[PDB]
This record gives sequence, C-alpha cells and structure tokens, in this order.
Amino acid sequence: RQVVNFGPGPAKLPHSVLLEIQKELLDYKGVGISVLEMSHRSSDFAKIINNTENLVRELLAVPDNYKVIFLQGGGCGQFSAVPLNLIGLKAGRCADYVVTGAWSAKAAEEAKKFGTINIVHPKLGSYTKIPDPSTWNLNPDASYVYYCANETVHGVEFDFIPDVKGAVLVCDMSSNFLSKPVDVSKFGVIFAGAQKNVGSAGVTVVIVRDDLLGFALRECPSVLEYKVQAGNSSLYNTPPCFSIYVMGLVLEWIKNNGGAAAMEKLSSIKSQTIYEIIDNSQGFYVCPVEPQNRSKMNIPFRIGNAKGDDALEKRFLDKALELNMLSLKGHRSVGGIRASLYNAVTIEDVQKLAAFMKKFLEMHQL
Amino acid sequence: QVVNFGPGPAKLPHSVLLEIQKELLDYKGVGISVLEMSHRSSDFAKIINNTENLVRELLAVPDNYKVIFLQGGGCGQFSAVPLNLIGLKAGRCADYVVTGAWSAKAAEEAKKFGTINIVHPKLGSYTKIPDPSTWNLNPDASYVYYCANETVHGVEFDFIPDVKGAVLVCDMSSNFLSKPVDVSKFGVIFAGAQKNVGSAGVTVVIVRDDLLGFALRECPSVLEYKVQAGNSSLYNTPPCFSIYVMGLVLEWIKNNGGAAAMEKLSSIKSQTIYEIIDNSQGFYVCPVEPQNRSKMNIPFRIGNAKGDDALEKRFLDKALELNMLSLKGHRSVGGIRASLYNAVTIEDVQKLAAFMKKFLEMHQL
Amino acid sequence: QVVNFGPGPAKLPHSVLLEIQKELLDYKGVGISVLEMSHRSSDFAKIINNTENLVRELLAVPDNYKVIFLQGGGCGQFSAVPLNLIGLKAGRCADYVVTGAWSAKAAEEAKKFGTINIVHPKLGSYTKIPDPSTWNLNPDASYVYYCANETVHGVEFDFIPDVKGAVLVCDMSSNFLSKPVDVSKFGVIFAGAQKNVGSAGVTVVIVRDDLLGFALRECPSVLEYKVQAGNSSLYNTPPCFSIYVMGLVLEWIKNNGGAAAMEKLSSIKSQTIYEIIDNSQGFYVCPVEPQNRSKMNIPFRIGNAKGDDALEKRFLDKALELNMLSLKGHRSVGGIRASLYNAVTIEDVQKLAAFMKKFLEMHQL
Amino acid sequence: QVVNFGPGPAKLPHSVLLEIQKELLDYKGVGISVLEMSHRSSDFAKIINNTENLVRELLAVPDNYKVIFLQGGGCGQFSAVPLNLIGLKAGRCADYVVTGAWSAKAAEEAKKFGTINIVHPKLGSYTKIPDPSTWNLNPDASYVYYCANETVHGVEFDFIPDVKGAVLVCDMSSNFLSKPVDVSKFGVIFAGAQKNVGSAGVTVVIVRDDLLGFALRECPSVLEYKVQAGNSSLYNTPPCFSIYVMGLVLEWIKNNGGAAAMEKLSSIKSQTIYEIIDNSQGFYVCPVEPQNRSKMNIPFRIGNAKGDDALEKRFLDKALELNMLSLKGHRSVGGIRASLYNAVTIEDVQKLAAFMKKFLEMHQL
Amino acid sequence: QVVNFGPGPAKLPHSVLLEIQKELLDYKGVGISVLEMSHRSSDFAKIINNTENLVRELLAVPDNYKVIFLQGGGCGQFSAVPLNLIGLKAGRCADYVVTGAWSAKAAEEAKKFGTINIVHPKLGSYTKIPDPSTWNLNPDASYVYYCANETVHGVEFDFIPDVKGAVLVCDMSSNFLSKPVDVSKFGVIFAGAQKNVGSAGVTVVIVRDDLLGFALRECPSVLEYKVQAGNSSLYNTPPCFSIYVMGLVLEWIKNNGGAAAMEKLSSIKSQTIYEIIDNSQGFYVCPVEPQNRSKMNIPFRIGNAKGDDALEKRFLDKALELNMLSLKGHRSVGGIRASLYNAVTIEDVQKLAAFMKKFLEMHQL
Ligand SMILES: Cc1ncc(COP(=O)(O)O)c(/C=N/[C@@H](COP(=O)(O)O)C(=O)O)c1O
Ligand SMILES: Cc1ncc(COP(=O)(O)O)c(/C=N/[C@@H](COP(=O)(O)O)C(=O)O)c1O
Repeated sequence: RQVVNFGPGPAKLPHSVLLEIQKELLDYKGVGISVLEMSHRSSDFAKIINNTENLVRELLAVPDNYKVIFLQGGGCGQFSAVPLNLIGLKAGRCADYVVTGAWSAKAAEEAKKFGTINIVHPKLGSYTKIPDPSTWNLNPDASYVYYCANETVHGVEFDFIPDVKGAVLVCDMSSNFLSKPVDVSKFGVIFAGAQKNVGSAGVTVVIVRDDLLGFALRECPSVLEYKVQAGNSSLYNTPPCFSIYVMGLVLEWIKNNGGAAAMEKLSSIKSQTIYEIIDNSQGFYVCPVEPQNRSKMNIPFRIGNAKGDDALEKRFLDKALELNMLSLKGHRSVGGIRASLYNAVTIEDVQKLAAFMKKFLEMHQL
Repeated sequence: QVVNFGPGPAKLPHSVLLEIQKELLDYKGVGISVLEMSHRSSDFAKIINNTENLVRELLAVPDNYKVIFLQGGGCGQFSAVPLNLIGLKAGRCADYVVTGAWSAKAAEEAKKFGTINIVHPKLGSYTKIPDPSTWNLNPDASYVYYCANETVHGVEFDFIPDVKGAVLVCDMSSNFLSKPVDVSKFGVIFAGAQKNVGSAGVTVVIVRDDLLGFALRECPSVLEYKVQAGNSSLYNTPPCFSIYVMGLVLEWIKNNGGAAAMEKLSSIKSQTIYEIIDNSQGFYVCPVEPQNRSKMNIPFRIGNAKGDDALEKRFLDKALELNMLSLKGHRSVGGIRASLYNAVTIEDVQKLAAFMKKFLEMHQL
Repeated sequence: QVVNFGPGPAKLPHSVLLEIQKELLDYKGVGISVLEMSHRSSDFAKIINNTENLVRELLAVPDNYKVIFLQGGGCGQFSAVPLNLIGLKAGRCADYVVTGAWSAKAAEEAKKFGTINIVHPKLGSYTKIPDPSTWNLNPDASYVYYCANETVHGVEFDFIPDVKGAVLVCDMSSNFLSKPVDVSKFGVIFAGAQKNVGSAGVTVVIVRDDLLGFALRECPSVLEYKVQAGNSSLYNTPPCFSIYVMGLVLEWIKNNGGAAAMEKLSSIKSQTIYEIIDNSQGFYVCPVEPQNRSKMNIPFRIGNAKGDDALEKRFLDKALELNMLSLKGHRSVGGIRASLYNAVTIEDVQKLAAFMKKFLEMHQL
Repeated sequence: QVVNFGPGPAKLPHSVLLEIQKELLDYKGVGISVLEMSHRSSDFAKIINNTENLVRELLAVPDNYKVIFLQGGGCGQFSAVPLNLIGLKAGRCADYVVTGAWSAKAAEEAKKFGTINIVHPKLGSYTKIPDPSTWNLNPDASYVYYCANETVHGVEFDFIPDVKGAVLVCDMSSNFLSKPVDVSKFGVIFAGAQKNVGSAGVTVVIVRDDLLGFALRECPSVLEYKVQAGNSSLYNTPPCFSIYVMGLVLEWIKNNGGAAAMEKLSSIKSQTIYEIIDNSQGFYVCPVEPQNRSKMNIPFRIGNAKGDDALEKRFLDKALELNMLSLKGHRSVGGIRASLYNAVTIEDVQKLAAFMKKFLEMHQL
Repeated sequence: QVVNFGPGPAKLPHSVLLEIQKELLDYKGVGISVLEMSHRSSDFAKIINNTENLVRELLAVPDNYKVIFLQGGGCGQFSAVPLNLIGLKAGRCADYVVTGAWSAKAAEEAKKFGTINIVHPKLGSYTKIPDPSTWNLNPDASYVYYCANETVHGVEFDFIPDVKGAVLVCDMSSNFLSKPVDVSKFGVIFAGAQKNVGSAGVTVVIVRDDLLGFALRECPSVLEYKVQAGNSSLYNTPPCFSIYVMGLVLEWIKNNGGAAAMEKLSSIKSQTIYEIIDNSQGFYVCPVEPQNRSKMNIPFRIGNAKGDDALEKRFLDKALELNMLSLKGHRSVGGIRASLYNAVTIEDVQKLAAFMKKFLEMHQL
C-alpha cells in the first residue's frame, strides 16, 4: 500500500525529486561532497542558487526590475519583515490589511508591533468569502496594502488581483505559489514559504520590486532586510543551502511538467473532482466557502451537517489512515477535514480521495 | 578520496550521510520523507524532542534553561539577542568583547537596538584575547557578549570570563560541543548548526528561563525567545530536515564519547598542525598567541608573516589536486585556513599533516 | 527515456506494462500465463467480465446496450457494421459522413454491401466538419455513419450530430474513452483498442440490443453482433491476451479519473501544442479549423503550408536523437503528426513543446 | 509444477515465456514494448518477415504460395474459405468431409455463401475416417474441404486424400507443424495459432497464389486473401503481439528439430497414453479406430464405452489436486481429453501416464 | 575491511605496512632489503640509533638510563630480570605482585634464580589490584616486580606503586607507550614489541645505568644487560627487521601526538566499550573492578558472569562473519576479549561498539 500524503505544509514532494536527492546525497554530481556539506561561497552552490533564482524568474515571468531573494524565518518571519522593510515607506507608518482568513489575521496582528494597522473592510462573521473590494476603506497615506491570496485553513482564495488604487501591494502566496501564472508587475512584494508548494521547509522566497528597498526600519534584522540580502544575492549569511537545492529540484519539476500554466489547469481538475462530490453530497459533506472564492489548493469541509458529526468525522479520518491517506485532519483551530491539493499531489491521488469519499457517503448517508 | 576542511557548512560524519540517504524516501517505515513530514505530526515530535534531549545530555544543560531551535543562522542571533535582552535594564546598554570579525559583526548589529560599548581598547590585530581584567564593564549594562571561537582569525577562549555577575551571552557557533561547557554560568548560548553539529538552516539557542519577556516590541515573533520557548520551537514551521540532520549528528557525537571525547580529539588534531607550524622555522606563520590558539580553525600564512602569494597558490592548487577541499582562507584575511571540526577525523588531519610536511620539504630555502 | 508519440499502436502506461511483465509466467498465482489460459476457464471469465464492466462504468453504457469484443480491428467493422445493420430497412441504404481518410475508407468498403450515399459534397480539403444542418439525410437509410476523430487529418467532432432519429453509428477508434459519451444517442459504437485503451488484436463494439438480428446471410459468424453478443464474445477463441491488456488499461484510466479526467487532460495536452502553432507566426501550419481540431492527433507542416521538406527532415531527425518516436506524419499527408493519447503524459508533451519552441527559435526567418 | 494439457489456447514453451517477459518493456533495445510497437515500423517488418520465413522454412512452403496472417481465428476461416473460394466455379458449390465437430461447424457455416454437399454418408459416430473411395465428389464443385485433426473427437488424417485433382482446403489448426506436410498438394491451408504454434489472436493462412482473385463481393477486405497477400498481411493493424509470440514458438520448433522432430515427439507422447488405454482391459476406452487416432488430442472415457461419471470425476478431482489442468473432455462429449501439443514435454506426458497407471491400479475391479 | 583485535601479535598501522612493502626490496635506494642488511653496516646503525632516539623522546627517558633491544620476547625477560638483578642484594630475594597470568608466570619463572615471595594473598579471581598498603614488602629483597597491564585478565595499574625505595621492575608489554611514563621511578622497564609498538622478535629493555654488572654467572651474554648495553644492543646479530619495523611504529606514534595522544585515544576507545558493558543490564559482564579496568584489553562475558556458551559462540561467529578477528578470549578465561592497542583506530572500536549494541538488541530478553 503506497502512502497518499495530503500534507498542508510541509507537504508532498514529487517522487522523482526525492529519487534525485537520494541519489546524489553523498556525491552531488561528482563534486565529492554532499549538498549538506557544501560551502555556500563555492562555485558549486553558486550554480544551485543562481539556477533556482533563474527558475523563479522564468516560471513566474518576473520582470527584470524585481529582486528575487531567499530568506529564512518561514512565512511568519515575513509577517515581521514586510512591515520592517516597508511600513516606513510613508511617514505615517500606516498599513492597510485585508483579512480573509487565519493567516491574513495573524499577519495583521504581527504588523501592529511596527505601526498602525487598519483592516480596510468590516469584519467577517466567518471566513467564507472575500469582502467586495468596492467596500474597502483604503488609506491613501498607507505605506502598503497586504492581503493573503490563499487561506490554507479556511479554503478562501483570491481569483483576482485587487485594485488598491495604485498603492504598494503585498501578497502572501505561500499556499498557492506557482499554482497559477501571476502578473508580478501588479505587486510590490510577493513572498511564499517553500514548504507548501515549491519544496521543503527552511527557505522562503520573496519577490521585491527594486525601488522598494531602503525604507527598512533601524530595528529590522540584517538577515531579513531586503536591501541587505538583495545586495548579497541572498548570501549575507549562510542560507539554507539544502532547502534552496531542494527548491530548485521542485521548480525544475514544475517546468518539465508544463510550468505555471499547466499547474493551474491541473489544480482545476483536482479541486473540481472534490468540490463536485461535496455539492452533490446532499449535505453529507459541507463546505461553507462560497463558490467564487473556493480555493483550488485547500478544501476544508465537515461531515453530516454544517457543525460537523464528530463520530462520523472520526470514522472518516480513521478509515482514511488505514488506507494510507495522511494529513486529512483539518487544522486544529477549525477541526473537521482539510484536503490539500498542492502541485505534487497527482490526479491519481485525488482519485483515491474521491473514490473513498463516494464510498464513505454511499455507506453512511441517510 | 576527498577531505573536506570546510569552514561552515562543514563536513558531516559519513555514517550520518549514509542513514539520511537510506531513509530519505521512507523514514523508519512511516511512508514519507522527513522533507514531506509535518512539524505538527507525532513523528516529527519524536525528532525534535530527541534533538533537544541530546543537546541537554551532551552539554549537561540545567533544567532552568530553555533550548529552542530558530531560523536565521548565526547572524540571526546577532539581531535576536539584543531584541530579546537589550531591554533587561532601562539603559538599553550592552557590553561587547571584540576578539575577531564575528564578535565585531555582532557588535555592529547590536548598535541598531541600543547603546553598545566595546569593553576593551580596540585591538591592532585579532591575535590575542584582551585580558579580562582590562575590561571596562558597565554595571548597568543589560548583558555582556563575547564569541568563544573566532572562525576567521583563530582566537578561542579556553575559559569562561568573569563579568562581575552580568548575564553572559556567548557565540559558540564554531566550537559548539567541541568541549564540555558550564552552561550554568551563561545566560544565552547560541550556535549555527552548519559548523560542528548539523547542516545549514537551524540555530540552537540555550536561554535561562528567567531572561524571557524582556523582548522589545519590534522583535519578530519567530525570533522572540519567550514566544518560541512557549511553543517548543513550533510557533511556525521549523527547519524540519535541518533539525532531523542535527539529531543524527548529535547521536554520532554521543556514540563517540560525547563532549569529553570531542575535546580530546580537538587537541590531538589542532596540535598536530600547530607542531608543524611551530617547527617550520618560519615557513608557516600563525599570528595567534599560543594561549588563545583555536583548536577548531587554524589560519596561517606561507613563506612569511605577510604571506608569499605565489607560494600559497601552489599550496591550495596541489592541495586541491590531492582532494583536500576548502583550505583557502577567508577572503578578508587571505592565506590558508584549516577547519578541524568534529566530523574531521584524525586520519584527515594526518593527510593534511603529511602534505604540509612535504610541501615545506620542497619549497623552503 | 523514450517518448512514444505513436498513432496506433500507441503508448501504454508504464504501470500497465509492469504488471503485465510481473504476471507473464504466473497470472495471480494460478500457475500459467494469460497466453496459455483457456477462454472457457473461470480465470478468463473474470478477466473478460471485468473488462466488460469497466467499459460500461467508464462510459456509463446503459443496460439495453451490449458490449462485445471482436477481432478484425477497426477495418473489420467497416464491413461488420454494414453486414449487421444495412438491412434494418429493405432499401439497403446507408448515409455516410466523410470528414477524412478513415470515414472515406469505411464509406467505400460499405459499397460492397449496398448503396452508399455520402451526405455532404466533397470537401476538397479535410479541414472542417460539414454543418449537420446542411446534411442531405435519407429518411429511408438504414443508418448514419461518421468518424468521430480522423487520425490522419486531425478533424474531431466536439458534439453528437443530429441525424433525425436515424440509427447512428460512430467510429471512435482514435478517441475512445478520451471523453464521456452519451451512449443512449448511438446505435453502434466501435473502436480499435490499439489507439487509446490497450493493444492491437481486439475491437470493442457497443450495440443497442434491438439492433441485433438484422445481419445479412453473408456475414461471418465471428463478426455477427447477434451471434457474438449471445455467446458473450466467446463464440470462438477471443484475443485473450489482448482483452486482458485492455482490462489493465481501463483499470488505469479508472484509477486516473475516468473519461471525465481524460477529456480535461487531453485539453491541457492539445492546447499546449496548438498554441505553439498559432503563435508560430506561420512557421507551424495546421489547416484544420479551430472548432474542429482534434485533441488526439495534431498534424502540421513546418516552414509553410505546403511543407518545407528540408526543415521537416531535421525536425524528425533531431526528434529521433531525443527519443521522440513516431512523430512522422501519415504516408498520405506527410509532414508531422503528434498523437496525444491517454497514456501520453503531460511530461511527455512538454518535451515536445520545448523541442518545437527551440526548433522554431533556431530556424524561424 | 503446473502441467498444462490445454486444448487451445494451450501451453507455450517455458523458454518462450521467459524471453517475452524480459523483452516486454524494451524489445531488443529499441526502447518500447511490442505492445506499443507500430505495425509500419522497421522493427515490426523484421518481426513479421521472420515469422513468415519460419513458416515457409519449417513447412517447406513452395514459392507459389502466399503466407498471410489474419484475425478471426479458425472459425473466421470457416467464412473466409467460402467467401474467397466458393466462386471459383460458376456453380458456387463446395464439397465437405465431415469427420468431427469442427468439420460440421465449417460445413454449416459455409452454407451461408453457397450450396454445400457432404461427400460421405452421415456417420453414426465420429470414430473413423470414411474411406476416400466412398466420397461422392462433385466434378463441378469449387473446392473440397476437410479437417486434418478433430480436436474434440481425436480423429486425424495421416495422409493427404485423393480429391480427383480438385483444390484442397485443409483445417490443420490442432496439428499445424506437428509433422511435415506436402504443401504442394493443397490449395488453402489455415490454422489458428493458439493450439500448437503460438497464442490466440492470429491465424496463419497458406494460399496458392493463383487462387487469389475469386473472392465474393461480400467478403470483408480484412479477410480477402488477395487484399492481404498484396499488403503482406498489413492491410490494417495486424495482431502484432500475437505474431511476435508466434514467431518465437516457430523459432523454438526450429531449434528442437523442425517438423520432423515434432512428428517423432508426437509419436512417443501419444503412444505413452494409448498404450495405457489399449492395455487397460476396458478400463480406459478410446472409441476412435486405431488407424485414425489423433496424436495431438486423446479423448477417452473411464469405466465403460459410455463412461462412468463417478469414476471420471474422482479422476479429474485427483488430477487437479496434482496440478494437471484442462483434462476435462469437451462439453459436447464430456469424459477425459488429453491435449499433447508441441510445447507439452515428455516429462509432462510421463506425469500423466504415471497417474493414469496408479489410478487404474486403485479402481480396476 | 578487516578489523584486527589481536592480543599479541596485534595490528600494525596501515601506513607503516605500506612503507615496509614499498621499500622491501630497495630500502631507500641502498639497493638491498633490510632483511639482507648487515647489523654492522652504516645503514643499519642509523636505523637502530633512530629507534633508540624515538623511545627516549616518546617516553622522556632520562640520560642515566640505558635503552637496549634484546631477543626472547617478554617471557625472555621473565628469566633475564632475575639473572641480571636478583644478585643486587646477597639474599637473592625478590618481591612479585601477582595481579594476573603474566605476573604469575613471571613469578614462577623467577624461582629458578632465587627465593621469590609473593607480596599479597592469592586472589580468588584476578579481578582487582591488591591494595598497595596491604603489601608485605621484604626490605632486603633485590627488587620488586609487577605487571602494569595483564593481557589475559584486563587488570591495569593507573599509578606507580610505592615500593619504599626498592628498585622497581615493570612488565609493560600490554601498554608500552600507551601513556606517558615516569621512567625515573623504575629500575628496569621491559615490553615485547609485538603488542603495542611493533612486531614479534624484539624486546625493549630500559635499564638504569647503576644497575648493570649485578648479573649472575649463569646469565647468557645475549641476555645480560651490561653486555648488550656495552655493545649498543649489537653484541650479536640483533633482530634487524624487527627493530626497523619497530622504528616505523614509533615514528607513527610520534606523528599522531606522542604518548599524551595515545593516552587520550585509549580512554576514548576503552570507554566506548565499557559504557556498553555497564549499560548492558547484565548482558555483558566485565568481572574486573572499575578502578582497575584495563584500557588495552577488555575481557567480558555474555548472558551471565559465568558466560552463556551458545550466546558467546554466536557472538564470535557473527564477529568473524563481519571480519572482526581475534575477539575470542584467552584459553584460561574463555568468553570475549577485545584488544585496543595504539594501532586499533576509533573507527575499529566504533564498528565493534555498533555490533555489541545490535547483538544485545537481538538476544536480550
Ligand atoms: C563564528 C561564527 N558566527 C556566525 C557565523 C555565521 O552563521 P550564519 O549567520 O548562520 O551564517 C559563522 C560562520 N562562519 C563562516 C562564515 O563565512 P561567510 O563569510 O559567511 O562565508 C566562516 O567562518 O567562513 C561563524 O563562524
Ligand atoms: C480511426 C481509425 N479507424 C480505424 C483504424 C483501423 O484500425 P485497424 O483496422 O485495426 O487497423 C485506424 C487505424 N489508424 C492508424 C492506421 O495506420 P495504418 O494506416 O493502418 O498504418 C493511423 O491512423 O495511422 C484508425 O485510426
């Protein structure tokens, strides 16, 4: 029985990628050492981190006026780095935030340590929709505007780029990075933790417009300052060498599988398969997210009713584990069930979940 | 062949790399990779808790000391230790002992968060440790910071300095677990894993549990000691594979005799090279005073104290021809540098010893 | 490393070729090969019944439809369809729609068994589908025949044509189970397995149960639907191994999302190649109208519409160096033809996409 | 341990299955399966040519005969033989020699294309070949048909009959290449390959090259001898894998001594069983007159001429317990039947003979 | 791959054996082997003088001591020590400390040359060192003898016992040059080279120069200290090759850090094994008391203190299967004995440590 890994982050990696890492784990391409032993200042690793940046630029069509850097600290680290580097862009130290789920809320709260944060929309009773941009109250003197493209815990995803009336746009794409093409010119800063969609945990990719450097605060750590790191080509200090090497192998895998354009159509096929089972389930599976904001990456749902049948949800997760389908348990803050369908999750995998969901419904529906 | 004298990231034990390779696709039968593993799983809980217990056992860490695993490397703590501690006393003052390039870098970084005073008079050359008595200590300084092993200049403390009861913060990146350490006398110990205990990506921090909460407002949450300690280093996704790698290297250190056996091997390896430099009749020149000579990093010059560039080039070329990697000195000092961390075996240093002996035998006048 | 763009026989899933190899000497532990298995044994009964069940499941074939497995390939049904159905009405007439080479061959073969009226005027170039509303249908015709996907000219139906209540017959040889089909609207569907759902030697035929018993006297017993449906495809020895191979391919299609997912995967594959042609600025020429372009077979020319023989040879030569087999166009059209059947993965097509993009960038004037 | 006495499909040489298994993913280094191989490729031309040459070599087929490989099995030829040859003379009549189940099936099928006349009186039991002197031959008949070996009743011709110079069509399916054959005496020879030369899916048809061009109008083009001979059996996609398998079995026959050695081996094998029957003192009864006994299929009963069902079941149940498969007689006859085709080794017949001897020793009253 | 745990002769450094091999036919260009070198040549004089200088340098032998190389092994000094020194006092009495089989064998041999008195009561088992204050010393005895490291029983002295001024003779064959030695406090130190400093054939004796000339009349000239020291160990033909071999081992010990490094390596190696024995839950049983445990020879039992014969046999069988040689204990004690001399590297000990850990995990209940 082969394992089906629906991991939410860290998540599943392509099997062929794990085969290459295992192959050259003790003698990387004849150099004689491992990537785990490789000096970050050698020519050998210089090609690895340069090829990784070249892949990020190619796959996302990143314009030449954007800097691509690899930092540590994960996504939650960028929750501090974005205000540290950008909240001083305008004297008021004001920043606008769009809270559509748990991770955009966690980021807005963290930004209050560095400036006056304002949520541009009236609070949502439940993270089940994106507030209409026509209802946003945007500060014209705000340094930037922040929003989260894909909410991992709640399954709410933007399928558009919001109009911030010309403001500096900041976006958190950790749970949908390189699942679809992006017009990078519309953004000021894009960041994404690699552990979810483009590699393994340890490294965070950040795409910064080159004219936004140099507004960092005095309290910004040098290792998180965009100007410092973009000047040293992500090599101000020792970067997560192995995680940048793993990321390049996952990026090379996306390119060989059709790039961002193909990942979007595949993400449609996978998410549709599950969403159709839910909508036709006659209430047996309950996804409260509204259809136009449903995420193609994370599909959280309940069983039985809108509040969730705990016994039925316990049998579901237990029968799914004996079938070697891991990490289907929803986030501990919402409970229920969460199916994550990142790039590495194959169509045959979603089919296994889809068949199990149809067989489980035929067996417990009333 | 291949003998890796890397400064950091450095060589890993060949036994460790073999196990990482064996279970990269199916970690101990669970069915997934550690690269694929979730930090909120019970499987990674065993990994990160086993790594913590090894840090506590091998270093004899008291139970009133938190052990957290952060990101950002060494230079991350250059910003993390002031953000977490410079506000311990209202002055926002800190005493810094600059014995080399890494203590100077941390001293410069701390200037972003308060008043930073360098304790001694500025040295002309990082070749000696300013005697602890000539230290201009501030009684109201929030903490005193020094670097146990200066990787670029080869100046290592073989003692714990006296700071008149101040909380002591030490940077042991390039000598972590190379010798037993009295953790009780320290307030905060940090070390980047890539030099002597793991691979690049994760940093060990040992903090006395009564120094949390003095964090400035601008301290990022992933680097705030109080936050990460209260979440067992799981406030956000930690460098899972790096923590798993370190757990195996710590396991290797334990099986070979712990911190007690590492120190004895550190002396054998370091003295083997130092005997060659001292008996070299001026062919090899190491400027460090013998009492402060590092046992991990040995920088020296060839030909003269200023360095014979043409001679040092044939050295590094012939050394590369013999598959001895990363012997080139740091770019700010030049010359040669031999890094003899835990994974570097006695067999390795003997190869470097026989090579330096013959090279001197063929180029000295 | 080989990328198989074969047009029929075509590529099989690597998963399927592996299980066929493992079980070649001892199928499921019964002691013998499938090649040695008797068509009367209880073991082959499970094989052919499962292969019948999968066809009914993956296409949603209603209960009033028979599913049989014949020999003779697709061209066998060019004679078996008239022999079985041209006598539905006493006139011995049949309406045929000639959109390419394979419907043209079927129309000429049917003239041996009756009077055949082609429903539309000659096209001059197989580049479009004549409008079904302009179709000259005979209300006394026994059936209406049409080829859903023309493997040589790349002309595919993206709809079911209205034949005004006439018994409808379709040649789905080259797009069988590449998309869902409303079987209720058809009278007879047939498809050679060697193009999309297995290996050569067997032909699947789907017949409405009231269309049996209209076969002419001259129809062979092994090709009479009524005879073969009455014996469950076992009137004589069936292609046992070829039916077994089909069952594994169908089981592979079911495990990958059924026909619904094949249609969307075929959209990704064909859109990737067709866009390279449209943006080629005349370097790649596909004369088929976009509304009728095939998602399975993409024939095109290089250089200009009539074809540059020099560029088309280097394309096929460099494609052969890269192990991209069977990309040469059919003998009657020449040029290039890429076949993107079910087993052809997205990763395969990307190798073709990168090669066509690089060839254009290197020879475009 | 399994001993396969299958009637058809039958056992294949273990060395053939071993080679098919190892080349199944990468046939002779070309990079693809034969199941994926195009029938128009250089590789398959070499396969189908080698299969034809071995047929011509082992049977010594004269140059004025076409060797074509068809689909539809032997029952397919039951229609292809009349469709191609019943119009040879204007009367459209054919004379048929019914010696068992497969002659009667073929004679009845032929009645769908012309007037068929059995040349001999209806035999009360298929136990003897009517003396060729008794044959009532029509001098205006288009051909004379007879079955060489009746697989169900065990009646075999050990001579080429005299048909007064008429064109002779023979159904050698169950004794093809079990002995040399004077091909020059025949007009059409056909044989399903699943009994003694390969796997199910392909039929070998040897036609004298002047009998081409007499096919009826209703003959399917895939079954027309003239069409297929002009296309080297490549008018449409042929059963590629079956022909590849058939070639390997032909190579195995050639390496084991050709048709001459098969006749010597088939004599030793059938004698081993008949000797048990002839000396069984009525315990085993074989109704066929010994001068017409088949050397390939040995049907018999246990107990008495009509057969004791209680004893025959215990025989088959114990035989199945010993892993001896397909010993049950045909459904229309019941009882026991042993098929001893070329792949059935001498040790296989030795296991059966030792079992029959012990079974006779345990139940003979 | 072979790991040599021999008790004596033991393993030699792989580098030393390589040099012996390379220059076996042409010792440093001279044109002859060492095996052919005349002991009276200028070439061999350089060799034996080199070996003597290395012994003085590594052990810090004061100038008032003679260093001589003799034949006869260690047992040769069991006779040579009484013959040379028992006449130092007219009583012909000598004190012998019996801690194991080698001091016991040395005490018996000493009775041939005088009245020998064992200083303590016979132990029930050679598991500890009798307390030095419990020693019954003869003030009129010529000398006091003891064995520093008992190879058979694993009892080792970690001190220089106070003999109240008497001249002290010590048997250091099992730990010679495994640690710094205060040579001044002894009268005669001897050690067979075949255990920790070379190959069999030669024995080193360190004699204080004021103790020469007390040899009895029956002392052979080749074994008299005054004779050999008077001819620089060249009274007769000395074991030329065994001295040359020994000189390379000494050169190897010097390049690896002298005796101070051999002391640290012995601590790491012995403790790695002892930690497994103390934590074995009685699975491994070392009978020696912790304060007298040898660091060169570790004897233990498996299963219980008396030893499970079947369990220890499967231990030695899998040890041989893993190419770990000479682990079987001495015949008088049985069980397992692991020898950890200077040439036995840490990797060798780690190999054994992992094997002992896995042998326990698969046999312990
Ligand atoms: C003592 C000490 N402190 C901090 C660091 C850096 O850790 P990082 O901040 O994780 O890179 C290091 C790493 N030493 C390395 C740094 O080299 P680099 O200049 O970064 O290429 C070396 O000596 O070559 C260190 O030795
Ligand atoms: C749509 C459609 N219908 C019928 C056939 C005939 O298959 P067969 O009769 O089994 O060969 C085919 C076979 N097509 C193949 C035929 O190749 P061929 O021209 O036979 O070498 C092709 O397109 O190249 C088909 O594509």
